[PDB]
Amino acid sequence: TISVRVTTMDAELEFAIQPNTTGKQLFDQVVKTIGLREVWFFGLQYQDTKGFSTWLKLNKKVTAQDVRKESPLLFKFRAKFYPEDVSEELIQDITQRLFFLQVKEGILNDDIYCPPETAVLLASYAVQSKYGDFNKEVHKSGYLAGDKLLPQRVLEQHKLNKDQWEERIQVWHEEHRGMLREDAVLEYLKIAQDLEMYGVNYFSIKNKKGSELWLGVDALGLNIYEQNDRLTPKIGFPWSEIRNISFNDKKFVIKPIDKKAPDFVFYAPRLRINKRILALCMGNHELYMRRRKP
Repeated sequence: TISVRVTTMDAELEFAIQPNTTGKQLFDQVVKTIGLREVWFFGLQYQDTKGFSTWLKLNKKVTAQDVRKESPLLFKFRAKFYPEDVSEELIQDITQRLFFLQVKEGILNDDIYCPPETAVLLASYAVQSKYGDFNKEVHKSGYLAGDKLLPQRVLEQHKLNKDQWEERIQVWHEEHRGMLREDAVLEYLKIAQDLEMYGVNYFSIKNKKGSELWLGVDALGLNIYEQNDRLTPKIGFPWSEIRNISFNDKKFVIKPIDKKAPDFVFYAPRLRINKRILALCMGNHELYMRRRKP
């Protein structure tokens, strides 16, 4: 058999399979263990040979696939597409604890811009759960010192020593008393889910006349951002307004809907991106559909 191990935002699964197993299968084996049951989001990431992080092929032999040769084998379990409205699409005490971690962890890296004011309300919630209600007896001083709760960026924008900040969080955690470590989260997401960068895979891209910038692919449609205004986009195209897309080596072709509107194409210097940009553009759009017409 094979010596494998599945990794989650919080959980560490281990496994074994004969040299046959495929993605799909494999996939399912974990999603089975973790009682998850809303899987049309998550997927499997792994370290290949070349040196990148990639998404397993459910429909192919993992062997066929070029996993970083070693042992045990190591795989990440990450939600691939995010939901348009968490509140109404997410349902398991687990599915949610599953995004939350991915999301949060991500913010704690400024991988998602987040303004100070709103930076706290989150952490105010990001703790509401971890410690449930506060305790002057349990949560004495230092209690939040062995934790991370704010994006370094925010820290350095204010002349507050670690505790000044902590001192300031305490206060809002207090206010969360009476909250079940469950809605603490939702409320946390319902908060985060509106940040600008939320659930948006990014890609750098080129036009006709050389200019460089960002492609916005996310469970809604697409967005083209200037080199710096990644927050607010400058052009957009929703999954309803696009009939087709694909690439030819380095070209990205997206067909609008009618016949009078030109043909949408841009330029990625790397292919794998296009291979992903597609993969992503698909799923997203596709997901977009069964939603509004099941």
